[PDB]
Order: sequence, then structure tokens, then C-alpha cells
Amino acid sequence: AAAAGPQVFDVGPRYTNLSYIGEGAYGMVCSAYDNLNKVRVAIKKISPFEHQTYCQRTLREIKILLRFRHENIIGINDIIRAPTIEQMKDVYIVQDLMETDLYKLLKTQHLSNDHICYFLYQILRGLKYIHSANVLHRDLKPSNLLLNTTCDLKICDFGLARVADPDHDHTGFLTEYVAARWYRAPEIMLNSKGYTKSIDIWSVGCILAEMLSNRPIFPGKHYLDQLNHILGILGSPSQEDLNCIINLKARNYLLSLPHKNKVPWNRLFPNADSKALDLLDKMLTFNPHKRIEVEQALAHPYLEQYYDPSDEPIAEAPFKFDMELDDLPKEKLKELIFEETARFQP
Ligand SMILES: Nc1ncnc2c1ncn2[C@@H]1O[C@H](COP(=O)(O)OP(=O)(O)NP(=O)(O)O)[C@@H](O)[C@H]1O
Repeated sequence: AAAAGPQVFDVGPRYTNLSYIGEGAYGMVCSAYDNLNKVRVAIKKISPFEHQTYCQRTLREIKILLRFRHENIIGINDIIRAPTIEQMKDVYIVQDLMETDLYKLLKTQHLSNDHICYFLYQILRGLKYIHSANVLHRDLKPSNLLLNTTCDLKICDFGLARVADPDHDHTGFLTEYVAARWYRAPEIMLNSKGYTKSIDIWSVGCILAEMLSNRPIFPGKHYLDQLNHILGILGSPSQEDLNCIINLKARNYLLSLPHKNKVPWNRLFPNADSKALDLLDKMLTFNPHKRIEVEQALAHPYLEQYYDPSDEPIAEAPFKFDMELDDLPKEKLKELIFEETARFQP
């Protein structure tokens, strides 16, 4: 069994010349030579079968990634697992080798306006497909956007993705939530379970702002300090936007806050393309119902060098019902993963 930072990384003979490229909360990621396609590739060792939570996110991500075929969404090339449920402890996901991600890029590289444009175009082109599948990503952030040496951008990490369910979105004030704090839409803290498409556009808008300045625009240290950062810049919600918040705890919190005027994007980003700041504004709308949708973003003048709706495909087979996973035992979930991975077995 090949070892890597000697654990087991048993991608047997087909995949060789392993090297560490990070880890996580499910397993470890490696580069590796594919002795069949003569090309380096990424491999994610996932060991989730101990905890029902890990099995859900793994089942979720594999189902979605197998259903999705799109240039700007990471593909699965292969899955390595034991031929039997009893022998299967780990699963290995084989994926196109991507040389970096937007997080790693933003810490060290200044982006030209052409790069920011093209990156944002590819993010929304990928998100248009995702949203057309009635899926919500719900964890869009720079580390979840992978790049190769020719700046092709692929969206990954569908662990927290749900089927859109806007009828059942409403919830109380300060409702708990799992996805990256800095990219969380204001309604998440206020009255939203994160079950409508507009939560992804908010995250994309945060990513645009980050690409313009190499800093996260809303670096809140905790849950309510996230809301303080957003209104620190958008200013106080209008009566109209408050009118939409019917839940009295959320409403009275927002009423309790001192008046703050809108801080206009040009003073935050004086070097930015004005068309970029215009699109940023529509993406970072306090009111989810007023927030630009993915197809309108793609049609924005900022993206006109790329905009081609004939070349921005939608999904053939959208998810038409929620994935009823929430309290299935981690034993049924291993079975479902076994079954979802069968097509890659010889
Ligand atoms: N296809 C890939 N090509 C190259 N590097 C990758 C690829 N997928 C992940 N990585 C890198 O491997 C490391 C592990 O991160 P990553 O796997 O993205 O996060 P995780 O917390 O393990 N789970 P997830 O976000 O769902 O993918 C990071 O440095 C990633 O950028």
C-alpha cells in the first residue's frame, strides 16, 4: 500500500508519484501520475463512514458531481473503492489536477482587470448551470474556486449544497448555519435558512469585492459581527427592505442600530472598472428579492466581452426533489455511496 506523509493512500498501481497538496476534515488530497492517461491528477482520500454528517456531505457531493457536466465545475474522472461494502473504509475521488485556487492566488497575486472579468465570467457561467439544476452551492468562497496555469476556473466543494426550496426558506433570528461566515448573505443572520438562489449571488459579490482589493470585504469575527460589517458598508436598510422582514426579533435588532449612510463602492475601490462596481452593487443588495440573478449578472456590461447565452449551458436533468438524507443511518449512507460509486468498478 503506497503511503503519503506515512497514512495509507492506496490508489494502487494506476496512480503513482504521490505528493501532499493539503488535507481537511474528511481526508487528505494528493497530486499523482495517472499511468493510463499520462497526466498528473488530484486525488481526495475521503474517510467519512464513522460519522453520519461526513457520509451525508460525501453522498451529496458525489451525486451532484456525477450529474453535472460543465467546463467551470470540477468533474470526477474516477473513484477508487473496495469492491465490497465490508472492505470499503476509504473512497478516493480522481479529479483534473488544478495548479491553485482563488484563495492561494489572492494572498500573493495582484489580478489585472482582464483576469477579474474572466474569473467572474467563469464563476457565473458555472453558477448559471448549478442554479439551472435547481441546486444551491451555499459555500462559494475563493478556496472553492480552482484554477489551472491557463486561468480555467472550476467550482468545487458541493458538500453543503441543497435543492432550492424557497417556499421553506423562512426561519427565526440568529438561526445556526455551517457555511463560510465572510460570504454569508445578511438574510442568513436575519430570517433565511439559505434555501433560495440569491444566497449564492451574495457570495459571488463578496468574491468580486475580494478580487478587486485582495482582502475579504466583510471580515466578521463572529455571527452578529458579520451583519455589522455588511451594514457598515451598505448603510442602514431602507423602510422598504425592513418591510420585507416580518420576524420581529430580526426587525427590532435592525431598528436598534445607529443610522449609517451607504458607503459608495468607488471610495472602497478607486482603481476598479466602474462597470465592475455597478455589478458589485447589484450582487451585494441587502434585499434578496432585489438582488441580481445569475443570468442578469452574465448580461451586465462588465462581462460583455464574454457574454454568450448560447455558450452558457443549463443542466439537462435538474434535481426536482430534496435529497432525503437528514436522518438516514451512516450504514444506509455507506450503502448509498457504495451504489453511487459502482460505475467506476471494472
Ligand atoms: N482538483 C484539485 N486539483 C488540485 N488541488 C486540489 C484539487 N481539489 C482540492 N485541491 C487542494 O487540496 C487541498 C485540500 O483542500 P480541499 O480538498 O479543496 O478542501 P477540503 O477541506 O479537503 N474539502 P473540499 O472543499 O470539499 O474540497 C487544498 O489546498 C486544495 O486547493
